[PDB]
Amino acid sequence: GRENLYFQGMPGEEEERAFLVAREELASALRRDSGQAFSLEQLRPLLASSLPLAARYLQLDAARLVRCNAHGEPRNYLNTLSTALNILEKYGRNLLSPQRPRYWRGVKFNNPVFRSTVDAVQGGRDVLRLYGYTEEQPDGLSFPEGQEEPDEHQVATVTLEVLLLRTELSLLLQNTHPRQQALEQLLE
Amino acid sequence: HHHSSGRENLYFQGMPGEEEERAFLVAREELASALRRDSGQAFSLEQLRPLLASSLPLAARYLQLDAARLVRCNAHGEPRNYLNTLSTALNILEKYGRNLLSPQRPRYWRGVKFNNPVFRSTVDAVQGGRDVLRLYGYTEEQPDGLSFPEGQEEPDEHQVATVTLEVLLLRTELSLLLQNTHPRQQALEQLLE
Amino acid sequence: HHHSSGRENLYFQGMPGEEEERAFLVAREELASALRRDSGQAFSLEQLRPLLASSLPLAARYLQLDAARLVRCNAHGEPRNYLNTLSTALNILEKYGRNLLSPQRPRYWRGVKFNNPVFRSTVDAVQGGRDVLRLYGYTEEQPDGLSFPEGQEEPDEHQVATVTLEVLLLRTELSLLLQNTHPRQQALEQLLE
Amino acid sequence: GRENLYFQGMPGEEEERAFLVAREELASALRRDSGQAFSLEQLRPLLASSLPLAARYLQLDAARLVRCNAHGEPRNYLNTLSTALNILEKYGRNLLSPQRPRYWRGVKFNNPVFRSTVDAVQGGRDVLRLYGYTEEQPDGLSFPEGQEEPDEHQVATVTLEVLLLRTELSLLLQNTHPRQQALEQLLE
Amino acid sequence: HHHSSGRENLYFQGMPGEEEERAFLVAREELASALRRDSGQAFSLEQLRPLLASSLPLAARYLQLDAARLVRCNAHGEPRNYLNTLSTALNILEKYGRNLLSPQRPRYWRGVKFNNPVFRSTVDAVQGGRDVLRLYGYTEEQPDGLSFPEGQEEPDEHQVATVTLEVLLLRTELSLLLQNTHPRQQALEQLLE
Amino acid sequence: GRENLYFQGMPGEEEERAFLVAREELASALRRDSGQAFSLEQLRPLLASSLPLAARYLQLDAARLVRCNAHGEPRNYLNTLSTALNILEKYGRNLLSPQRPRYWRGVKFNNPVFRSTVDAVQGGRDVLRLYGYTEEQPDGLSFPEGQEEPDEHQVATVTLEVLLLRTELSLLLQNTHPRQQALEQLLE
Amino acid sequence: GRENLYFQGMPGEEEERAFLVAREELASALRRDSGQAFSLEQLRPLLASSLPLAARYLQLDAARLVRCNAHGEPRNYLNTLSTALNILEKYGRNLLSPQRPRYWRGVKFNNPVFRSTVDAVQGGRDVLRLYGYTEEQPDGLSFPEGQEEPDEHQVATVTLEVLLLRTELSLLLQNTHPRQQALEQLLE
Amino acid sequence: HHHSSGRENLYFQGMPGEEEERAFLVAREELASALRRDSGQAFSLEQLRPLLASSLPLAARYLQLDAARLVRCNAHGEPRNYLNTLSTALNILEKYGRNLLSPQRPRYWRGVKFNNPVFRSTVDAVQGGRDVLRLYGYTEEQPDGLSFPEGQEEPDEHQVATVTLEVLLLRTELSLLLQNTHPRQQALEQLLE
Repeated sequence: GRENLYFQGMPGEEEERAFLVAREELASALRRDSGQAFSLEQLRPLLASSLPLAARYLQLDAARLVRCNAHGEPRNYLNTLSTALNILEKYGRNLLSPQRPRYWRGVKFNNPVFRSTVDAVQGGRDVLRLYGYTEEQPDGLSFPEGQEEPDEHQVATVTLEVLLLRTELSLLLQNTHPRQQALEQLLE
Repeated sequence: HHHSSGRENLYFQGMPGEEEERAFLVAREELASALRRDSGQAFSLEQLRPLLASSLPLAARYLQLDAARLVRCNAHGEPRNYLNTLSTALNILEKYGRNLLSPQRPRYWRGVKFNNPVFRSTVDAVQGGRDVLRLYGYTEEQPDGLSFPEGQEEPDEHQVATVTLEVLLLRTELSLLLQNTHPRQQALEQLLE
Repeated sequence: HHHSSGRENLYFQGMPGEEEERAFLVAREELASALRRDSGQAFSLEQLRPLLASSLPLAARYLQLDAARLVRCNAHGEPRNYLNTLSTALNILEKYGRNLLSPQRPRYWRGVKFNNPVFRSTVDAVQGGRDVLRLYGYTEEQPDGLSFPEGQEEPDEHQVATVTLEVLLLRTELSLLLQNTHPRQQALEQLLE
Repeated sequence: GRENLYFQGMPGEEEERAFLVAREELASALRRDSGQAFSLEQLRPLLASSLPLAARYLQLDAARLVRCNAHGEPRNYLNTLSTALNILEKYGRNLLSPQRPRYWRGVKFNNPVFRSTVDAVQGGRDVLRLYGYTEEQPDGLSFPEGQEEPDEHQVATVTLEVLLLRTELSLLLQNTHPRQQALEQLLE
Repeated sequence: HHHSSGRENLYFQGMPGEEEERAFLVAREELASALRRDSGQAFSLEQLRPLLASSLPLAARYLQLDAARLVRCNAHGEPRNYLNTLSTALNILEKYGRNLLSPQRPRYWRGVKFNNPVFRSTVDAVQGGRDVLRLYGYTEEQPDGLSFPEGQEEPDEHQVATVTLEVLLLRTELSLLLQNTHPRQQALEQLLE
Repeated sequence: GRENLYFQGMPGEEEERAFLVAREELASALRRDSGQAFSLEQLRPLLASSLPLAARYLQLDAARLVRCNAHGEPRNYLNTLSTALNILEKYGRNLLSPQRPRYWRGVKFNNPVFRSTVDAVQGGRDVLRLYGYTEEQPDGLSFPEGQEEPDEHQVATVTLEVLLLRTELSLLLQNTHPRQQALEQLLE
Repeated sequence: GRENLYFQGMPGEEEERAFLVAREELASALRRDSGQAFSLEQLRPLLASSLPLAARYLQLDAARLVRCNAHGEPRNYLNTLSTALNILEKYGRNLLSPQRPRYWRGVKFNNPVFRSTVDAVQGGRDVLRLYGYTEEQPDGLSFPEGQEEPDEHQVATVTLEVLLLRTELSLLLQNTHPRQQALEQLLE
Repeated sequence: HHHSSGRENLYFQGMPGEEEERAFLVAREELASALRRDSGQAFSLEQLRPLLASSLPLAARYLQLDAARLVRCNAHGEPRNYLNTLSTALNILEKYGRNLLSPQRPRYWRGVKFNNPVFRSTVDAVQGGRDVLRLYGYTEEQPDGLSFPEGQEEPDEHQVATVTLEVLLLRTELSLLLQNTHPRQQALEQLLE
């Protein structure tokens, strides 16, 4: 689309450029409209990529999220982990809203949605840290006092990766994922 | 493929053993936020009734507005009458609140004059009317009227939205009483003490 | 200077001794009407929770949809799993409903084919899935699939809105169960009988 | 406005033409947007008129509504009667909506809003009759079976007169009505 | 990656040796179509000037409206005056046209009464005023006024848009004359014969 | 409307308060939407006022505009003067636009619309001065270099008075003005 | 998207179903908004398909359009043929507009855009025939008198195929087409 | 009851003996302003043709863009071809301009890289392509590409709108040439010198 007019050519790395450009395109679309839904076809460059997990998820520790939460059958762990990711995706999008939630600056561990979704997976809390919720309280997790606003680029990057990971996990539950062994790439 | 988990609901602390209260407070913020998005936002009965029908104490429902005093001290004659007198005041007080949230505030938003004819006949017709203006930010009292502090450039959006919501809720309550359709059989008595 | 008295609330009969039920039914119509105004209308948790949190019997909450059967007969393994399996089906069933309310219906709206890959893996994955399609109007069964009667030019808007609302409510319920935030501690058990 | 370009001249009846034209203008504005609010200045030709009550309210039996419900002080009767009129105005506007209420065809006497507002005044039920709710049941009042739609001109006329009467009653409670003895014109 | 080739421009026949005329006629249809899309559409000077600045004969520019007669027969006194008198009439005649294109026509759109005070003082103040109404469809003459044929359910959209456009163009012309900014030095004379 | 909730009461000056409040209301409506049209009924408090010309036009020297340009019959002078006012009203409204004309800072005497409309009346140039075009060049008239923006309240006040004066002059041409001798009030 | 919920499964023909479903999806999107632009990623199922030309273009005689107009180098013929297709695409879209061009019923051979674009390629006229312009005049080509409206499904099918063919021809000029020898598939 | 007198037309100096030029310049500003209001604004043939059909010299029509050089220096082979090659470049150059007017600029708007694949194949395919980027503000040349000055926080809206308009006009011209519908019989030759 647009970002493609500005990203540097990458001779001999055409598949990686295509990835990097798409990522940036969708990051910008989230910043323009945080409530926006993306189609499978819009995500395709990011889903079909042969690139390794370490290079597709730059912020999000996807390896530790799946490996540390593969309890029982894939059908079990997968449902739990995508319920957490769904909630996490909302935390990210909400931070890019033109009118953020009044109490956007803090998440509380005792919060009823949080306690049973995000906090049901190891690595969940870390993801909020990636959004900017970097300060520890006994009560929960918060943005630094002096930070007046979210880093919208950081938020969009993480939000995109969260939604991407969830999408991947959904196509596996469907038995519909492009990469033939995408679970084995994530689990080992 | 999304979970049903609200929006403000994600940030408000848990309140174990107080789930109806928490649900009320979260619904309350969403309506306050909606007024901040659009100062002219109208709310339907179905959006307000779940807030009004909760069994909570009055002190739990009305955090800024002193609803007890507004009802009790103006309970002159029959409810058929003073509820209308009060509704009229509350109605005008809501406009004062919404106007402060408007993208283009009234030129003269900084002050309210006691000899203003609408104010005189509606809001100043009831005890507590001035206090509500105070809650919006009209805290500096001249003999001429009430005004915002000279130094303060803007109203406090959150505070104003809050007070405006509560003004609106209570007027809804009085209005349901007038229609004998308030969901709580004892709603008036609770307001009188 | 208006009274707070709803809209559909003005036409529904009184129900003395059944005020919570009546309030639920009125809130239910408004959401159904909203889907008819806009087939893509999203509803917030605060709009749906007051419908879900009522103590009413299941037969009082679900007038068209057979929610008991949908939950009970597909309760295979652990709720963590079959609630997701059911949610996935309900989600797709909601799209079928909304699509029938769309100002431009899918070209092929008149029929659903059993070998359709989305249908096969989602809706046909659960008992009761076909019955729901039947409720939308897909009442004529070929061996190929289900379809609307040849003679019938349009879907029944009210019926479709109704069923789509209920499909949506139940999926909200399952979703609140998955999040351990359903307002009723016994909500699952009620659905299982 | 617009209707003024079409209404016939009325030599020697300039004040009555002005009334008739305004009425029609506002009737049309209700038909275009049934949820629309009118300002005191928009209603002025209809409020300031010296014309007699019989000629300002053509459908609405305003005389019988005020005279039959003047219980106690004006402050009392006036509040009750304007609460009824407020509800009646909603019944009218709702019938001119682009998506009418599902059960628009019938009003039920046991309806909780109806029972304590409209049915609190003698003449209340008649007003619904003027909207088209002409068929009697023990249960309530209904549009004839064969009538597929409201008469939008009849509905707008009555809706306007209802709102006009209520507005008048409001300016008296305010002690703000243009005609010096508008209550005496209505009560005798 | 699209070619710049207009829209109505794709359907109008070629006119070799008459390219400026054809371009005028195509621009004319687009503005007529725009009035049909939105009866309140305002047009800027830049949209109208290219139509007015063409060297075409008057009979080539005004296909329905008899602009010659409107200017010539009402040329009483000085242009400073009668151009205003004419503009006032044309202005009202444009409202009559636009109103017939409105999604909700004036209740009384079917007839115009000669004793109507606006009509009397504006449109009936000039020769040709009635003829223009005739062009819109008010073809049946009573002694009371002019009206559409009883049988005819709707105005002719295309005809009305056409006439309304021309009424508008000419009033633009008179207005440019009043401002000494008409692009043609001889524009008045052309209208007088 | 809204401004009425804030303007001070004026015991014994009810007709002047009504004027002052309406003026302010319409000034604000111009600032919200500079392209907005006003109805005769919206202008009525400002047209029907018995208040003297000196108190109805506070910025605009209406006396000098009409008296100095009454050439020939009223029909003549009136048409010329309302053509000037129409153009002047555009200069005012344009300054309250959310995207002002690129060259809003300067008006040029040789400008073709200006030369034959505004500059056809004595007092025309002064009106632009009232909008903020206070600096003299041989070429035209300009806003001071250091002034980054129009005084939107000054602009709205003058714009309103311009439109009001033009409206008055239009109702006289119509023989339709509320005050029986409004021309004599303006001309002497 | 939506149409995918209704199209019949096609065991052993997954690549053809994917094509057929996408086609129908985009046909519907054209019918909803005839002025709408499609992205390369939206067209991908239709561009990347290994399916034969005869099965990708069902109405549009793509074979005869390219083979009969390969004059000179590909760079030449390709530019000419995509200029024709661009114009043809407008004729199709215009027929699906909510307010069709006034003279939509007829195309004239002497029309200046037509004469030098569409009529510059053999097969051009046939494409209009596919839109419904089936009746021959010496003057041009027209819809049958009795046909009150376009067949919006026929129009959308042809419009889509036109835009698809043009898109293909554009990616060849770019040297960017997915199929390695897409010109050889079209030319022989 | 308004006069037809434009908007930008009220501020531009008079130009006696140069009325067609002045009218062109005023129409030009309005389209530039329209791009500033909405960076995605599409313009119809009828809005652009009156600018293109004027007899003015090329130096009078193209104030920023060096249209002569763009056409002349890339006139390789036949117009059927190089006009397409040029149109493709101009098309991409217009996106670069509009993107700088967007309410949310591309994250990487500050720089254009010469090895960028779209740039390489389209804009860098023609002499003058880089100069146009320079006109938008990409004035600092690295070996990597072109970029805005580090210090400059925003593009120059007016300049960018101007250049983008001209890029658009010329591409319209080339497009009319390709369709043999340019209003001036000699339009190509004028561009070649």
